[PDB]
Amino acid sequence: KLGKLQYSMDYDFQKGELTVNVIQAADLPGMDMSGTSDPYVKVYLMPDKKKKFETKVHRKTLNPVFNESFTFKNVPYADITGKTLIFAIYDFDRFSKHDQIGQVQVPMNSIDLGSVIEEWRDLTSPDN
Repeated sequence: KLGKLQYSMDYDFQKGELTVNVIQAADLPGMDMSGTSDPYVKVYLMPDKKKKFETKVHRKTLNPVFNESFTFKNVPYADITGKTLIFAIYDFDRFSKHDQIGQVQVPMNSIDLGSVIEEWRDLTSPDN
């Protein structure tokens, strides 16, 4: 039970731009020994991790409301179809490598890019 992420997506064919709205997460686990987390979301398209976005860090909350919008530029249709959108949720730490809470993967060929997509998705297990 890793929590849930709510997001929306809007693809503009004329401009070759993908807008991703990271809305909120709910029911995240407390990562440290006192049961708290400092979550933020990293968003990037794979295979090309040359452009990544990261939300602000929300201190000490398991139900952060991010309300942040990011726009991937220079993604014409021919290039975007083979990519996968990754939402990676991390627990911020001042001193050491940040632990990943979980992730959401959205293959771009598995959705309708002609509609505004808004949905909740369960987090799946982190890498490692």
